Amino acid sequence: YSGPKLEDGKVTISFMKELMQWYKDQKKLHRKCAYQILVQVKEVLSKLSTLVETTLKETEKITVCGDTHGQFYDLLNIFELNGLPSETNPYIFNGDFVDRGSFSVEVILTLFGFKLLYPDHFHLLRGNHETDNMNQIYGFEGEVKAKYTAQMYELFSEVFEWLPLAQCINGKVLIMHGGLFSEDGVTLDDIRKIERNRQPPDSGPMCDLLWSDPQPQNGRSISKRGVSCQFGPDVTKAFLEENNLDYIIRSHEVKAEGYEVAHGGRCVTVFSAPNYCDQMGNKASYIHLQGSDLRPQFHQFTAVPHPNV
Ligand SMILES: O=C(O)[C@@H]1[C@H](C(=O)O)[C@H]2CC[C@@H]1O2
Ligand SMILES: [Mn+2]
Ligand SMILES: [Mn+2]
Repeated sequence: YSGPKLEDGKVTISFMKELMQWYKDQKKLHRKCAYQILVQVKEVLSKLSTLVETTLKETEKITVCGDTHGQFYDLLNIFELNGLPSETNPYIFNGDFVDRGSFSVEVILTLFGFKLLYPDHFHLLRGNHETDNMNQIYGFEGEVKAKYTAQMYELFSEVFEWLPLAQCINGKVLIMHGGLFSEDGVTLDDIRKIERNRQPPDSGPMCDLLWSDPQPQNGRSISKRGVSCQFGPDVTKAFLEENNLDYIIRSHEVKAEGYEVAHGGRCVTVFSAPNYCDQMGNKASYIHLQGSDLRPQFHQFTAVPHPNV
């Protein structure tokens, strides 16, 4: 085994560069190294609030990416286009790192490696795919068992339970994978108090955060997904006004251009898996925000070649 090795048990920037090249060339990280990343990132995540609150000073920026779906070569493309994560190049990946794509293991351990490397500047939010149910059906359980073992998969499942559910920047922008709620009156404080270290329930705020979608017309509809709801611009406007918020950013839906701005500016979708499942032909995008100007700046990109699996 001449693969990447942690230095004194810990992730370093040179380990992360070696790991990305290793994965680029389709090689597997040793199980003992994958195990150390998982137990260590579980500990880092378990100390976070369910709502991560982040302050961006006037001169600080952050990049927000949407779903990635084990599209590891597209993830490398993001880092090449936009730079490696660092203290001065922070990132938020807004759920759905795994399932669907064929390199879910490579995506998730690269993201976990950077969460360990820059814990205050690299943020992972839970999506509907970071759950047992989904993973058993849509490929991630299957991939982890093939490359490692069922026991490794059980450990991934436990780390995923500690992923925070939402992030608020400057008390003004709220980010979550799915969207807003099936009921009026939910506050930031209610989100903060969600006991999240579980599989989501079938209904309620934790479910909505991971599963809801915006709709154009006023009101709420029963979701065509079978879980949670669709919420109209009246919902978003009420929620933003009660919580003193400017807009929300969410992901969870494929968009031809890689993004959409709904609800008159108030509900942004960002989606980061270009040519999703090698079939959709969509562009992806990521968002820039800065402390002095939280209006979203969209950066479009397209799919890059990946090994034929
Ligand atoms: O997030 C979702 O549920 C949707 C799909 C999924 O994750 O199952 C995928 C395609 C568009 C969105 O991302
Ligand atoms: Mn989703
Ligand atoms: Mn998704």
